[PDB]
Amino acid sequence: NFVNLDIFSNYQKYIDNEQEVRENIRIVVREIEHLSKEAQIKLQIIHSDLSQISAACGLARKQVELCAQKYQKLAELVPAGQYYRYSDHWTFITQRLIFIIALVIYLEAGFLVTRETVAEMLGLKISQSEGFHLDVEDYLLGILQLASELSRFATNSVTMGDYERSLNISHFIGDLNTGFRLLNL
Amino acid sequence: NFVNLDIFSNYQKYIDNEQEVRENIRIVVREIEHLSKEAQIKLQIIHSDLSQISAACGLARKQVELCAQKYQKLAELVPAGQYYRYSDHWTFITQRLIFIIALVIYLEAGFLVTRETVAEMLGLKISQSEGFHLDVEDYLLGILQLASELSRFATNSVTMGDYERSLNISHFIGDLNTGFRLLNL
Amino acid sequence: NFVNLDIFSNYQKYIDNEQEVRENIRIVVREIEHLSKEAQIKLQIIHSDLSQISAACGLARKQVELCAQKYQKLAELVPAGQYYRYSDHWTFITQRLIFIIALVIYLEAGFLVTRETVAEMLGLKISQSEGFHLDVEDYLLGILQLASELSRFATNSVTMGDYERSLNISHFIGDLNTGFRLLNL
Amino acid sequence: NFVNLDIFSNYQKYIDNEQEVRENIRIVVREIEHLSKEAQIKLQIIHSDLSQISAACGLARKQVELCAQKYQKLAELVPAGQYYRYSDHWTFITQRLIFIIALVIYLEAGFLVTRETVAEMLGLKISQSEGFHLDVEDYLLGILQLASELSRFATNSVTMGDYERSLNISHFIGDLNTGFRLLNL
Repeated sequence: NFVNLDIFSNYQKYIDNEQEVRENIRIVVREIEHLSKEAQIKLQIIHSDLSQISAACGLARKQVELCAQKYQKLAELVPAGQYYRYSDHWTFITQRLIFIIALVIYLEAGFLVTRETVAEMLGLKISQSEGFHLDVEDYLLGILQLASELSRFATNSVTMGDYERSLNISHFIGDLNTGFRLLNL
Repeated sequence: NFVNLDIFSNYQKYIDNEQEVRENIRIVVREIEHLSKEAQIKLQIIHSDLSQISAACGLARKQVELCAQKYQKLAELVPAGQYYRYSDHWTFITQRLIFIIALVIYLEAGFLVTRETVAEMLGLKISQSEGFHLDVEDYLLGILQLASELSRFATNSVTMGDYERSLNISHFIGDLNTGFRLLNL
Repeated sequence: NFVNLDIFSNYQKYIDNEQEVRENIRIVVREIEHLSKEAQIKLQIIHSDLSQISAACGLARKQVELCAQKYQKLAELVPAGQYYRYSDHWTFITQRLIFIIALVIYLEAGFLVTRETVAEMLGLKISQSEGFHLDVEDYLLGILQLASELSRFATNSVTMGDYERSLNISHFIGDLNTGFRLLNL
Repeated sequence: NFVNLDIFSNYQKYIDNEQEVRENIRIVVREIEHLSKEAQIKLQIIHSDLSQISAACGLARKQVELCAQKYQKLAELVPAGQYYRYSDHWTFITQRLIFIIALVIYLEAGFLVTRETVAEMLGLKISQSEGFHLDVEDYLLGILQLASELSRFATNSVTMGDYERSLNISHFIGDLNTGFRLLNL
């Protein structure tokens, strides 16, 4: 009737290390939260004060690459082919970034970003294989945010009386809406 | 060292009955789902085909009172002062109804309903005390839906080219948005 | 196309007050957590040190009535017939108390408590109607805890070598197990 | 103001395929549920009828390898180094199997299995790298189940009066309990 307390002790070695791996991830992603959060807090203004767009974009765009670096400590910190093991840690972060970027470009140049750009722009691989990549589901979900965010924008747009800009946003949203209908539930 | 299996058997009497009380609720609310669900499915059309509004409203408005009746079996089915004990069963239902009604009136007459109306309209008490009532949080949440639904409408509105109706919805949403800012997170 | 911002302002009056009602509940229940938590932390000892039972029971039993008082500020703080509206706040608390009490008595006198006792013991009404009551589902769930806790106890019992006490706990658990089989899933 | 509906159409190609990959997994794991579920349903008997253990073990042990095969369609069905991408599908299944196996051996030979065995026994790699592996967290969690299941067994044991077997289970549980204390919260 025996339990061998080596099977257990020998797992406290693995766990000890896993706690730590999972810790340095938690730590880097902690800054990337922090940075991104402030680009996001700034891009806030477009709802109350149209003039300010330009600068808010400028700032966002600064952060965005101030933290394409962080995605690089993080990058080397993830072992082997084990992205998906941890990917839970940088998914909400990576989504908010896609979203942010996507918003910027739309404000800036009035059209939808490509994954391949957001990729370059964060300094991330376009696919699985060549290294630490940007996951397609994330992209798609960042874009989802965008659409929701623009709806809020079109409505604020009207209350500040930029009636026609509102109408543009709405052409555009309805465009995503059909791009999305082209997919699923 | 004794457990008295009467304390237990005597609770199988209460449980037996509670299962049943909770069952006849579940059953009525099952239809009210069913009915409401179809008003909701019909009012769907306003996004693809503006002409149809009028009829969709007519139908909704039929259902709405086809099931102000159901809220009456349900009404007498709930004992004592125990609304809140079960209220979990008719909360998502009651919310969708507020929402529906609210949408109708806005389409119909272009303004925000009063709780006191939705109340009369479902045949429900305006407050706690005079009997089976319409809960304020529910109302507020039905209205929340509305706002979200109208945003979708303003955007579809533009793709069908009713540019100015779109702009109206947006004045209105922004109106709720300030009514809501007047409250909390 | 009008929203009347009185319908809204007039609800900030109700909400203001509800926040507050819900706040003084949150506050009392905050102590009852605190107290109970310490009886619970003490009754911990029975797993490592059998001698200590007696004192741990003594202490628990002190707390228990040090906070049959709190259930009395709380008591008068809840309006009308609106127990169930808030009952979500004191359910995990009230469960841990039933559990605690139940454990005490079993340790003390080796048998299962009656709801009617836990009731008197916390100074709570035996039913719905005569006032602030002890809810049957809670009781039953406190007892559930008990059974789970005793299983842990029987196993610790054996490692400290009180072989026969272990066997008693097991007669008793198996007794609840049939009391419970007498009910449902 | 343009959305390019190729970026979208080109993703309906990837999604189409992902739905399908994720589908053939869902399908195999559907049987492994089915099989395992029945070994589990049989090993049930040890609580009511001690004689039967031997046969229940025999049966379990049959299933176990009737579905070390399934873990082989599944095996080749998972691409590249993407275990963790899908691993969500076979985690509750793989846990119940570890648990089952672990129970069998304990019943059979009265001691705790090694991961390396459960591995061989399901025909799974001992680590990450040499191929489709058995994840350490899963193992540990299957064992957790075991302990919980044995507690139930020790208590049933006593009601059928095998007093001393009960005491053995309890030495053993308390053994795991210290193996586990040797780890974390």
